[PDB]
Amino acid sequence: MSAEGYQYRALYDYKKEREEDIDLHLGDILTVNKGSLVALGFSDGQEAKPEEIGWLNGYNETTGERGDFPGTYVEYI
Amino acid sequence: MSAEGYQYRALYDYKKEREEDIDLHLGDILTVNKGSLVALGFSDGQEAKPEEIGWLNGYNETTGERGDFPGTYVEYI
Amino acid sequence: MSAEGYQYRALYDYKKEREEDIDLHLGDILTVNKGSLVALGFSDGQEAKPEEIGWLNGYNETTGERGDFPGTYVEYI
Amino acid sequence: MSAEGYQYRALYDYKKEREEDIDLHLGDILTVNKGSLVALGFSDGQEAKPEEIGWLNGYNETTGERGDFPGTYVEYI
Amino acid sequence: MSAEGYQYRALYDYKKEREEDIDLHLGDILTVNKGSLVALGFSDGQEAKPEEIGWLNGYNETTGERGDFPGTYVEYI
Amino acid sequence: MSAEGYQYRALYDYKKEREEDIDLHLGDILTVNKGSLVALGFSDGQEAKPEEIGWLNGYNETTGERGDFPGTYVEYI
Amino acid sequence: MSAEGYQYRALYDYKKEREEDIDLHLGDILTVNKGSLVALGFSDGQEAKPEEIGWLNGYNETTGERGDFPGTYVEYI
Repeated sequence: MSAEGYQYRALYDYKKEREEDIDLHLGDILTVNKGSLVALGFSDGQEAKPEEIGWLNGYNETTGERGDFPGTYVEYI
Repeated sequence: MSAEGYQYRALYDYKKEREEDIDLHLGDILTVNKGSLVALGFSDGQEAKPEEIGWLNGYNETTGERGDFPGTYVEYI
Repeated sequence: MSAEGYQYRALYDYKKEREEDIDLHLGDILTVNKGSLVALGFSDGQEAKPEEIGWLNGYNETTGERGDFPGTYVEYI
Repeated sequence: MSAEGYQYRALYDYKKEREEDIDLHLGDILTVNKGSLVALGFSDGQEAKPEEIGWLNGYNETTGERGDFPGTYVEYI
Repeated sequence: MSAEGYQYRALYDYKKEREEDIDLHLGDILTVNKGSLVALGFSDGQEAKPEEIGWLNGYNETTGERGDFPGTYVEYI
Repeated sequence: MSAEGYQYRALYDYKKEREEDIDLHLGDILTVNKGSLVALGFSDGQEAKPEEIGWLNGYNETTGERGDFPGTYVEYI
Repeated sequence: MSAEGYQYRALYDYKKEREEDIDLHLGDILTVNKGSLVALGFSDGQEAKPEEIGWLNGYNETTGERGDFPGTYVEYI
């Protein structure tokens, strides 16, 4: 198993578990705004994205790309 | 197994589990705005995307690309 | 198994599981706006996309591309 | 198995599971606007797309492309 | 006299001159290409625009806009 | 006289001159390419714009905009 | 006379001169390429713009903007 490169997160997972009778309770979320609000530039104001998912066993991206996003791929063979 | 490159998330998952009788309760989400709001530039105001999914076992993208997005692919063979 | 490149998420999934009698309760989502709102530029106001899906076992894109999006593919063989 | 390239999500899924007697309850979504609203530019106001799907086992795109979208394919053989 | 703003070239010219018996000789321009040439992407090859003007006393634009050019004007009064 | 702002070139010219019997000789320009040339991406090859002007007393733009050029003006009054 | 701001070149010119019988000789320019050339990315190859002007007394821009150029103006009054 090999990895190289600049900024990478390479988890090599090997887990074997028996997990029984778990009760887990999170709680709720409240965001309140009262009053006059002015937001300027790369500001936000009150950015508030509610994402409620149950049973993540795969892959999830919630990707907010806000701005100016260039990308150049260059390969010589 | 090999990986290289600039900013990558290469998880190599191997998990074998038995998971029984789990009760899990999240809770709710409330966002409130009272008052006069002015948003300018790459600001947001109150951006609030509700995504409720149950049983993610595959792949999910919620991708908000807001702005100016160039992309150039260049390959020499 | 090989991977290279600039910003990639290469998950190599291998999972073998037995999962029984799970009760899971999420909760609800409320977004409220009271008052005069002015949104300018790449702002949003209150962007609020409700996506309720059950049993994601495959692929999902909710892709909001808002703005100016060029793309150039160039390949020499 | 090989992958290269600029910004890619290459999941190589291999999952073998037995999944029984799951009860899962999401909850509902409410978005409220009271008051005078002015939206300008690449703003939104209250963009609110309700997508309720059950049993995603394949592929799904909800793609909102709002703006100016050029694309050039160039290939030399 | 007032100026503000992001990237501006505000010349405030005040010149009072007496200019006599000037002899000025520029010379010529030659561009030669020999050989096989392949140009790809936002490349050029040999872009070679000959502009010969005499006695510029006003305004001149030779503007080569090659590509993808969006522009949005937004004004609230 | 006032100036502010981000990246500006504000020349405030006041010049009063007597300029007599000047002989000035520039010389010529030759660009030669021999051989096989391949240009890829935002490359150029041999970009070679010949601009010969005599007696610039006003304004001149030779503007090569090659690529992807968005612009957003946003003003609240 | 006032100036402020981030990166500015504010020349406040006041010049009063008598300039007589000047002989000035520049010389010529030759660029030669022999051989196989490959240029990739934001490379150039041999970019070679010949600009021969005589008697610049005003303003001149030779502006090569090659790439991805966003600009956002935002002003609240």
